[PDB]
Amino acid sequence: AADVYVPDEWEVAREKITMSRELGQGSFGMVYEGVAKGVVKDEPETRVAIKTVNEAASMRERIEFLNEASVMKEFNCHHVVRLLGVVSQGQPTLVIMELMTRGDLKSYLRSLRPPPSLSKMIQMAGEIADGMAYLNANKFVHRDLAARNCMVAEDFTVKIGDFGMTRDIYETDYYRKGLLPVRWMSPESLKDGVFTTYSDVWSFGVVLWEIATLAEQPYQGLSNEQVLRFVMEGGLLDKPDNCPDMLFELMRMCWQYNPKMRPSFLEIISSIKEEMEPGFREVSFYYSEENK
Ligand SMILES: N#Cc1ccc2[nH]cc(CCCCN3CCC(NC(=O)c4cccc5c(C#N)c[nH]c45)CC3)c2c1
Ligand SMILES: N#Cc1ccc2[nH]cc(CCCCN3CCC(NC(=O)c4cccc5c(C#N)c[nH]c45)CC3)c2c1
Repeated sequence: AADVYVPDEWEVAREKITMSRELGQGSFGMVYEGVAKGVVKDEPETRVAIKTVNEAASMRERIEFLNEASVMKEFNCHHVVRLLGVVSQGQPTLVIMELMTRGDLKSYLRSLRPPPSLSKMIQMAGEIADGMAYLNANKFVHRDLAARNCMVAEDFTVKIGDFGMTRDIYETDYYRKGLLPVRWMSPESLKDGVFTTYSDVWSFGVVLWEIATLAEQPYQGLSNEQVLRFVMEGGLLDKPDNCPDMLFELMRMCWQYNPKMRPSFLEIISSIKEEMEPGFREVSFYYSEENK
């Protein structure tokens, strides 16, 4: 399982993939926009994102890259970016993904700085929580939930997804005392380095705070070590200027010191479902037959 990737029904002929332009450096190599033939039912061609493994990468790194794709083969959720294919024969190694035309949510929020309505903010919150509920139900703990690791579609739908954020402009969101997203981590994760569904919920509260501040750096002014201490000693982020009270109260629930006191993602959605737009009932994990 380690050491080898076996090409399968996800393998795409490299001749069916064309790359048009760069999207940015991912954690294993450059990511491109392009077009893939035959990857979506009833579409002769589909616009896609294309992750690559850099030429200088090691044998082991190629496998890690491929195992990350392998884990997503199981998933099919409206609120999680979809795997579409793999090219593991010859070079370069490629992974083909659903294209999110408006990019990552951190960048998007920052672009709005010289404001999104409460209804808009709630829609984003529910979409993110729904994708996370789906993943957690399928025994997937994310470990790096953050606005930079959510993506925005042409119609503004937010989905869980990323190309690896440790090596580009948000590299300073990680601390290497392995790389740890310390400003997004629960007190218990900061202490013992274990991640759980409960710590994903902590991180979700930070994502709400990002939405409410147009992606300020959490704990701005504190160094990484000062953040570790602050959070482990029971400190919290301040209520953002002009923040709707209902959003801050949700943050506070996510930031219970005791992980067992926090809501689950399903409980979070239950608390805001009345404010979700028409359509959510039809596409969500929460309302689906799978949620049981
Ligand atoms: N290919 C592909 C592909 C296709 C469709 C997709 N839709 C959504 C995603 C991204 C899902 C999130 C995956 N990421 C979650 C954090 C993981 N982090 C680690 O695996 C990890 C590795 C080493 C040390 C630590 C650590 C510590 N200390 C905490 N996490 C890690 C990296 C992958 C996605 C990816
Ligand atoms: N920062 C920021 C920011 C900036 C601009 C934004 N505009 C909208 C949002 C909120 C995110 C929610 C996006 N939503 C837009 C309508 C979509 N709904 C539909 O697309 C739809 C809903 C119901 C039936 C059908 C249908 C049928 N049959 C075809 N489409 C639909 C669902 C996602 C938003 C957030």
